[PDB]
Amino acid sequence: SGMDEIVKVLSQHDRILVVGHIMPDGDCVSSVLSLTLGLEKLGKEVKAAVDYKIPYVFEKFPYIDKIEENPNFDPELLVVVDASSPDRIGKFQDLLDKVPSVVIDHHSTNTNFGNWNWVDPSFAATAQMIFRINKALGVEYDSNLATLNYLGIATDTGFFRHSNADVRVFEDAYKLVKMGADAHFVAKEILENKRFEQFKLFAEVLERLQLLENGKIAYSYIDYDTYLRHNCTDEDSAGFVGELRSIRGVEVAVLFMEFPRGKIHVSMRSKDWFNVNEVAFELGGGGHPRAAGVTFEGKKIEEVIPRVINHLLKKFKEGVE
Amino acid sequence: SGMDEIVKVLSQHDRILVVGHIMPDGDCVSSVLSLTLGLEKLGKEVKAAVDYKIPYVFEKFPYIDKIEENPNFDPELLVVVDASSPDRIGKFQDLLDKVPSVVIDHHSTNTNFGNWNWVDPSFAATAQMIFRINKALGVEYDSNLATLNYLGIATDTGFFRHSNADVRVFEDAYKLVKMGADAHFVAKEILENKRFEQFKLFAEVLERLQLLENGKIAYSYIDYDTYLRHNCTDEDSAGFVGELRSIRGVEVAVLFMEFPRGKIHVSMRSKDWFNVNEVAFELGGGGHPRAAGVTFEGKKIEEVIPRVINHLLKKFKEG
Ligand SMILES: Nc1ncnc2c1ncn2[C@@H]1O[C@H](COP(=O)(O)O)[C@@H](O)[C@H]1O
Ligand SMILES: Nc1ncnc2c1ncn2[C@@H]1O[C@H](COP(=O)(O)O)[C@@H](O)[C@H]1O
Ligand SMILES: [Ca+2]
Ligand SMILES: [Mn+2]
Ligand SMILES: [Mn+2]
Ligand SMILES: [Mn+2]
Ligand SMILES: [Mn+2]
Ligand SMILES: [Mn+2]
Ligand SMILES: [Mn+2]
Repeated sequence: SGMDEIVKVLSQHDRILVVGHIMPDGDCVSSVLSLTLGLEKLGKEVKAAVDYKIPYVFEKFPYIDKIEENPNFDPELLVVVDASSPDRIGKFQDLLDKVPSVVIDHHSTNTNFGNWNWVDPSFAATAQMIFRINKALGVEYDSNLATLNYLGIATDTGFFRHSNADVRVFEDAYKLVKMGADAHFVAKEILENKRFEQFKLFAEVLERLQLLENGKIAYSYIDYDTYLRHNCTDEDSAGFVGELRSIRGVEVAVLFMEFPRGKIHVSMRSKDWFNVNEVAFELGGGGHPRAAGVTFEGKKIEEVIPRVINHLLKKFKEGVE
Repeated sequence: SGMDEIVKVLSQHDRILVVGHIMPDGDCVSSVLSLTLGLEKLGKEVKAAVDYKIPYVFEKFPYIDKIEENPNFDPELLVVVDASSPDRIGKFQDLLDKVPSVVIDHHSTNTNFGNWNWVDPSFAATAQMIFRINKALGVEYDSNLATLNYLGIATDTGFFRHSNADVRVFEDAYKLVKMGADAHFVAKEILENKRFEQFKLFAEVLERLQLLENGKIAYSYIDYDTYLRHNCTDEDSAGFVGELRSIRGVEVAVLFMEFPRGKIHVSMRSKDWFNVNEVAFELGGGGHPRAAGVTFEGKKIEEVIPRVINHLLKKFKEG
């Protein structure tokens, strides 16, 4: 239930599979690799897996190839990081009824689906929890491990810009940089790694932009054919919803993205007060008060936009009251 | 010359004018207001001034109205922050050699134009120097002052993305947030304040973009008439050169900007290794190894662009 019990369970087991969530982000990659590498330094037999393509922005990160898509492994323990429910880990959820499982996560809506669960939403990033676990295990950090652990703290705080960038976040980043974390390398690879094609794709996003409530709600969409027409992928749209929120006067931005055909992810970002986690949660997704998402499969975009935006607008009007 | 001597000079004077650089950035606003408010806590009478319009993105920051354009004041001491040469403070350079002056700056190209000069280019932001000065003066921070001092560290590091964001930068950021600096407020005011016209302007920047040296060099330009066509000013283009550097494979991005008519500001940003301060300095400007600029007036943009590109390509191939 707490960190101490997790540390004991990790110490008790040797053959460990560490799994992150599908559609992985920086915190998923950071948490998976930092924990995997920490456990390996203890002499454990460990593999790492995510049931999803690892985005190209991570390709130069040290040990990125340790994260597998199709591991061949007979683990004694499954460790699930940064994933709020079983569906979030893809095909590895079939191991949950077969292999003892640890959950380490910072989502308030975590269903506590492990045999042991350490869930604390006061952390901005699961990577902060892995940091503390590794230290409690006696893991010695080198600069590569510091860099990998810094990654998740940076990405989940929007590089120290989001409402979750509190004193403990800054303290953790300070400690990791002191230990050799390459903060410039992480920013360059995540933020300064844009294919030029992303600009034309985003212009198409701007052209489709709809505004509601005196400009406080902004939403747009990318259909799958538009991805292909622009030689782009959902890896190319990753920062777009944040760019929509950066428009003056916008309080909540919503981006609907169809990739691949028939799979529609909708990203929600809010600025000052509106809880998008409650909207996403009620729609079957989840996240955090200022950043949340839900994924639909087998539905048509003309049907997804009304359902999401109508529910969003309902809650948004209730919030203004 | 060092901080201790500067602190002693500041303590010896009770009527002080603090001045920042023209075309102010977050570090300028942060350093000017942080030092002004710190000195006021010692009971001194302090005015703050910049000979330029304060950008709209600062207008919700606490005490921003303390920065004046036309202060009426008879100071005993002039303190110039974050400014590498007299030209950089506009009309307040007329006070040099009339009011004893202190320079506090982090530019390697600083000409040492004060009576006392503490210049240390190892700092990512002048705001870090002001933070240390306020602590040495015995100032106690509240959350508004911490926010004001955090601002310059954040903007001069590109919100912790530039290569100057070292352990001391993160130590200072941590200590200021511990004292109540509102890191989220700062990021939203500076970065989430974009006019729609800003996106239309950037599209024409993209339409003019050129890549050189196999995609390692990116440059574009905005002429004055294009600002007017999109109902924009230099405030709207402020983050554009950073957006050009974020293109994959680009090592140096350069943006030529004519605003107002007949004034050309050339902005440079580099990623991994190219010393743009050398290029800008040799052209009459200055800055840092990864961020520098130069301003021309009375020159034609069609003659400025080829000459600057020519010099940049020469320096790029050297080292
Ligand atoms: N399909 C989903 N189910 C549950 N939570 C999600 C989902 N998609 C996104 N989230 C959460 O929302 C955050 C950001 O939203 P997004 O950018 O839309 O993925 C993530 O870091 C997750 O915590
Ligand atoms: N006219 C100028 N003279 C000297 N340095 C400049 C000038 N303009 C910009 N810089 C430097 O370039 C850096 C980036 O600002 P800019 O290139 O103006 O966006 C700043 O930190 C300044 O030190
Ligand atoms: Ca669900
Ligand atoms: Mn995640
Ligand atoms: Mn996370
Ligand atoms: Mn999350
Ligand atoms: Mn400055
Ligand atoms: Mn500065
Ligand atoms: Mn400067």
